[PDB]
Amino acid sequence: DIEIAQAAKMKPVMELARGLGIQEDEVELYGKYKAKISLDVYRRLKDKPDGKLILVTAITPTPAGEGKTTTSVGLTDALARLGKRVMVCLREPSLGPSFGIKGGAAGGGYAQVVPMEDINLHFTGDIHAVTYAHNLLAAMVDNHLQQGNVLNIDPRTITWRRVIDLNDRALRNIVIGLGGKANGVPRETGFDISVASEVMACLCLASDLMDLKERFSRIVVGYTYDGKPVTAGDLEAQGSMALLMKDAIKPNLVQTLENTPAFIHGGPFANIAHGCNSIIATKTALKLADYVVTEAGFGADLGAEKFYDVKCRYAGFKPDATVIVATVRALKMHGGVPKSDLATENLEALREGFANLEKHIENIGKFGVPAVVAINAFPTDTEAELNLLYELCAKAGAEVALSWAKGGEGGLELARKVLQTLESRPSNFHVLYNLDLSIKDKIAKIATEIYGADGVNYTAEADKAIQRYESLGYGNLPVVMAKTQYSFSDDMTKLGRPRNFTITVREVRLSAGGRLIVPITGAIMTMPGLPKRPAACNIDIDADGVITG
Amino acid sequence: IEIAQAAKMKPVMELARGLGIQEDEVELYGKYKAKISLDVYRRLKDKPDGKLILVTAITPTPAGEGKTTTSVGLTDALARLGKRVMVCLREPSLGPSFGIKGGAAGGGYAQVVPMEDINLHFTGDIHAVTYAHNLLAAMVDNHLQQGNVLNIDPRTITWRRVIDLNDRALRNIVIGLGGKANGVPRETGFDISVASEVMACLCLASDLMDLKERFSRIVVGYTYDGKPVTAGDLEAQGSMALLMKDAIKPNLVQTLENTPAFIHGGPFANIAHGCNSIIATKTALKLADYVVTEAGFGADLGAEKFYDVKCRYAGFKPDATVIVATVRALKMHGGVPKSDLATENLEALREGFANLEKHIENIGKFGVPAVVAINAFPTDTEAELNLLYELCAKAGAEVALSWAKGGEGGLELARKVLQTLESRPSNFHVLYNLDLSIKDKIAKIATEIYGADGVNYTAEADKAIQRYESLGYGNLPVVMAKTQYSFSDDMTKLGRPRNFTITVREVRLSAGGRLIVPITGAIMTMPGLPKRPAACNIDIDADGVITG
Amino acid sequence: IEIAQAAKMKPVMELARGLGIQEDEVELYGKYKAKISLDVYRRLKDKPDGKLILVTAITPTPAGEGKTTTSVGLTDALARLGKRVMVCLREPSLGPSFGIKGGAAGGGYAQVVPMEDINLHFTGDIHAVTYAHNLLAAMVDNHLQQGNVLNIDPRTITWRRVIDLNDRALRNIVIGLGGKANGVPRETGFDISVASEVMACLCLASDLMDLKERFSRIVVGYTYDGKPVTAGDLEAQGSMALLMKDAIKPNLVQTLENTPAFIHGGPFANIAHGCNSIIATKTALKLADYVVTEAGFGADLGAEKFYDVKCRYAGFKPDATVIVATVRALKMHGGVPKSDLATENLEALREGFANLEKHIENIGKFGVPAVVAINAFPTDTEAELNLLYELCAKAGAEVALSWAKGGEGGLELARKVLQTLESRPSNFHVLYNLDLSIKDKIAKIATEIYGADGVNYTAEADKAIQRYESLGYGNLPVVMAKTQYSFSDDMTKLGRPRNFTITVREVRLSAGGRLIVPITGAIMTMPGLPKRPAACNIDIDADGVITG
Ligand SMILES: [K+]
Repeated sequence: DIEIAQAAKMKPVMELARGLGIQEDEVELYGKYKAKISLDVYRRLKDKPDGKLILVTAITPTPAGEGKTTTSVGLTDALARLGKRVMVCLREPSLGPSFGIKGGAAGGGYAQVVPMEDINLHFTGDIHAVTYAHNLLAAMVDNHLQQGNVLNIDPRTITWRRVIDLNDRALRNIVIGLGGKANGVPRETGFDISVASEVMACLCLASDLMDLKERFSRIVVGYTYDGKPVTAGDLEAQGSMALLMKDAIKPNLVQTLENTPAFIHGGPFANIAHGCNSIIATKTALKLADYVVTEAGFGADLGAEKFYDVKCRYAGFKPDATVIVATVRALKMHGGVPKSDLATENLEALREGFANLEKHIENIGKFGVPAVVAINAFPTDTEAELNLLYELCAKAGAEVALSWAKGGEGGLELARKVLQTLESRPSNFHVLYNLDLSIKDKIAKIATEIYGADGVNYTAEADKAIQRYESLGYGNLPVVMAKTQYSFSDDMTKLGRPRNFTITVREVRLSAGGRLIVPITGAIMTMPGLPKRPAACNIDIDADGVITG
Repeated sequence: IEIAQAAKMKPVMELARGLGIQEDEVELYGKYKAKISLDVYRRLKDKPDGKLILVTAITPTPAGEGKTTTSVGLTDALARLGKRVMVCLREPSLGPSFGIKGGAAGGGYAQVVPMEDINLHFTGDIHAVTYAHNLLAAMVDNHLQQGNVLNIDPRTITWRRVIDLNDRALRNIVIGLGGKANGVPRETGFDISVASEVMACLCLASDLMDLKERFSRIVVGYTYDGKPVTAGDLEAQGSMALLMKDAIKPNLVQTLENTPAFIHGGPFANIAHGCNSIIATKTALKLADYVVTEAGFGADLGAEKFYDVKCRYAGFKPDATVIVATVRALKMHGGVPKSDLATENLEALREGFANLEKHIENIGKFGVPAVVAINAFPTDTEAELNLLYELCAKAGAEVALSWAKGGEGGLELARKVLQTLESRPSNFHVLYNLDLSIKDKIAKIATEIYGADGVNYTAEADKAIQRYESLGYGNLPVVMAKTQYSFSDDMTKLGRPRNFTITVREVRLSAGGRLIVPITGAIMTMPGLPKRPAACNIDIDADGVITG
Repeated sequence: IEIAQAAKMKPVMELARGLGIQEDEVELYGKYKAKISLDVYRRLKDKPDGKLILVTAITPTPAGEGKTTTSVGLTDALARLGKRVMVCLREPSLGPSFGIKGGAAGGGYAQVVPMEDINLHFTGDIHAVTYAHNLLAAMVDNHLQQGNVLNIDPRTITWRRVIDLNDRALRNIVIGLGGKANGVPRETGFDISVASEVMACLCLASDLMDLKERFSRIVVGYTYDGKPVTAGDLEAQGSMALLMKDAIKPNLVQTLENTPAFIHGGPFANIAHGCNSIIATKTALKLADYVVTEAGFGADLGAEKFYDVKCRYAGFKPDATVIVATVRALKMHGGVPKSDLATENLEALREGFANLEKHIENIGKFGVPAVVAINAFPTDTEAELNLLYELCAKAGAEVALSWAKGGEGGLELARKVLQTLESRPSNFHVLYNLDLSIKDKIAKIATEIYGADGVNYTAEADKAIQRYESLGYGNLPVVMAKTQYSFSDDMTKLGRPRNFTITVREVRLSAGGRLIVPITGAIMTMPGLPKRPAACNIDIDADGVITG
């Protein structure tokens, strides 16, 4: 009944593949339980329609828990139990978190995909290809200078950093090229955490190997002494990179605890990226199944938004429904209660925190998709609470998910009401904004309509960029708001449903292998720090079995 | 084209069976690559080993060596006569594939396959070492952030970071910049990933429990008192050990002639012994009658080291040894330039012979047989060859045209190898001892093997040794870090230099292994991409590779 | 040419006599420059002071200010009528002389001489501050080298180094690189030398024993606990005090009209009060009936500061005050561009007047008289002037054409200054108090003086204050570090902006003085040479200067 102590019996993925429609020649085994499926599978099944796409998201997250994936998986396993042909598409966790603050499984209890240990570590080697595909560009950028600098790059203008998959602050700000005319040119850079690499973003949005290789060449490394952009294409590097991503362009097949098939592929930041998994693992899921569940980072103001305005936008996807997660406790926090006394009944705070849930319901409504709530179960929650939380959902179908405890069975209810709105309430999907708007215009819609904010404030730095950009052609791309996820505002302290406030964007970045980033506060945290007490200081594989994963 | 050599492989799952391996003791990576578990060895603990055939070579040159190919052709030749044999080789760094290009996994009809997977991600063995090396560092730098609880002096940290690409840029850098919330500023840099110690330990550990132990011996730096700290002191070993949980397993593959190839690990042959893994071969030893391995650089290092290093720890006993040498290679040793190798010559063939001839002598000195080998070549007319033939008046000496005659070419030699590994018995003893003074150890290595009449140590050198021995790391082996293109450090003294001397400028202690004594500027622990990188020329069709 | 103004000076040794100074209380530096000892003041401790005539000005613009000249013309005018008076000015940084060029020591027939010596080495007053600032740092960095005996966290050191040149290069750098024998790596940088605190303290110390004391209060940084360390904590003050032993003496000189000029010290008017030395003037006060000084920037800072700063500590009481303003200057305040100042205009002359008019109001607020002053100009036709004339309906208001009429020009004003410093008496009180909350102090400064309706503080700002007050440095004055080209921080809101607000991003505590609250990016504590440096154009004939 403890998570890691729950890695028992799984069927060979080949068997799972055959049973989905995969041929032997479209599978590349990684042990009896991991497979890389050729992009041919999909390529040959493009004329068949898609199943029903179900996006699961949640309310503004707090340090008081919530649990998105647990539900993502349980819902699946439940749909599977009800006789449905389904799959689950998920992101691959970063290596770093496993040693810093320990690595939890994909969801948990009896709601998780396996093999665990392998998915938190090296899995199928996707993050390394991404780690080197990327780091090779850095290297190639540097070499060019070293070799006379023909393209004419002001090193001091190099925006494309380096990257690694652990947590090293010490790598945040650094100086390179020291030594002499024989060691390159001196400059200031640093490392981010792989998953934050723009290379990981393209992976999760690219069509196939050739669309990938193209984006890779549209990537801006730095600028000339004239301001003119020098791109990765200019360095003739898209060729090599792609080749480093040759095997990483294939989804990875692996199942749940209960043997439902699942796709783990990709996984970026949901503030500096759409925070969704690869589009390819999903579009493949849509053809091999009748129901596809996938989740999206942070709250519904972020992952949700970006899922629709980026992912679905690029792939012509059209969601059929959206399950939204909420807990009794994390709702009473938004209601005002402290983290300390969260276990104590208080229908008031409960009812005031609802405002958080209420807004998301509505927002999810501005996208034209029928929402369904999933009150994640909990020991201390009472009836005088859950009950109020149901009648409080005067809008969308509500239902409790004992998915954690009772495997697919606790998600049975949730499954039945999804199929329910899935049958009577067909979706009318439309992105929140048109691409032919101004950048400050799209930024408002998102913060005016989704964050429920009054308006937006920009800093001089913010302006200058939002224009070197526009006038430079990248003005009609999607906008990826990078703010704090702990609120509908850029102040991580304004819990619940903050009214009468303004967003303040202070810097704006570009991801030519996608679109326009735009951080608010220090949402730049692109490289976490190992806590004073290293979860690694206690990690120790035995002569056979690990301990402290 | 030698990459067009891609053709006809046999499921590894089968071969493992065709060697006797419980399926449950094999993890795949596609149908033609597969990791074998440590339970194989451990379950065949006492069974009979086999014959060792370490194939070293002359003293490298720009004419064309043959360290690898000739090692495989001797497998497609050896086994090609109903013989239970394998090949224990080394995995090539990724970086070089975009710098100067990727070469044959061995050479001609010997190169292990698939070629690509070996020269790239492979079974992701590197990345494990990588992430294990950098996590240690990560913990080092993080620690200081906490309060340098161990009173460590950032300026003494000798533990670098590591990347498997060719980047001059990362060689000398400053990190930890930013302010009380970014960490402590100190200087460091990056070394190529294969030049890692966390790589050596890999090639020289008993098992995934031996590894978890070494690591904890590895020195990150010292305190403000000169008191050595270690990864152990940081409780990393555990974590570290896990990042390696799978890389610790050898890798199975075949040849174009489907012979059971074992490619696991691979370090530097100056700072490191240049031997493939000790677990892959020791496993190989059971799984077959014979085992065709190979060490780093000219027999004056890889060889001299392979012995004192690998064999020592693993109690091995090289029932034989080889040593290649082309015709053109020795002429340069005769003063013959690279542009002056086309023309036949014999007055140089004999002087430049002194080269091949010297190693022969040292080979014997370890108490093991020996045999000559000649990479047959189009310009190697009869005249030239004929002379070489005889000169080898001291032990076996055949011609192996494996490069273009598959196993057939290596036929002649294969017989002679069994021929001498049958009549000529060997009693293995390490040319030196673990108790001699750290200097007397390098000593005996400069004398007999290299050919010097003495070894000097600078101000810097004297202190380190003394520091080490005063600390205890004095009863360790010794890994010569000298150049190689010459028995001596003078990368110019070609052939067989005489009367010289060796001077050991510095000395770096490798806790998880031994003592690295550098003679020249062999600190090029990070190669550099050129003005024409294969990266600017590499692309991948909507189907497959080009210019790989 | 205004440098050709070099002509006819009177031995300083004499002037000192023609003011009553014991020869033994005068050190020379040539016949026309001379340091006066602190014994002068100290020996005339109780004698009668005199009248203070702090000449401030409008709010700076690219049209032409007049902070200086007008200050001297009022001396060549004032004393030009048998009056015991001097001029207490500021010494210009060296650096600027090779960057954008060296300008008149005041302007026209007012500029103190010799011009060159003032804009160069002078009496080497800077270099003393310089070597005193950098020695502290030197000791800071050295200390850590010893064992950071004080458990100091290098990342908290706020004590920069300093050079008197315009170098962008030295702004942000890393030092202490090299290894356990070169020192500890940390980040820092260089600020211009005059922007030193070791300069402020100079202009605001009682005597060479007051100085030796302040210094020891100056914060270098904190320990790993947040525990403030100081130069005192390093036992530097002594040494430091000595490097200054001679700079602590004011400097005597004259005018083209030989009037007793006193040029000693000179800091920044944002991070610092921009006042000349407190010892030079307090000395001047005795040595004469009147004293014509001058403060930094527009009267909203130098002035507002001069008061709260200088006068406060030294118990002074500005028996009067002035404030220049050209005709063209106010029109820009009327929206009139720099290329649109040639044409007469009066509808702007009145709106842009709001500027001059506001300061007038604040001036009064400190409890001291006031008078207007207009730098007469060739394009300042009658029409324009006439309007200005009247508008000043609130107190004295004359025209001073000193620039080209020597003391004669400043005649009109000179009379009116005595005229009002005779009928209009002043009771001096600092616009604020030393006990009010550090915020309420900036508050009252933004309100009345600048003209804001409130002051904001960021996350960063709130902590610092709170940190400081929790440490005790809360009962100090407050030096506004806002831009100046506008009553507010908006370097664009010209004339007299209304309804706005001020936001104080950061707060740097200056132990040897006060609190520096920055509003904008006024951290340009190091100017930068341009693409056409006067250095590339400066040469010196086999005899004398050209392009100086
Ligand atoms: K992956």
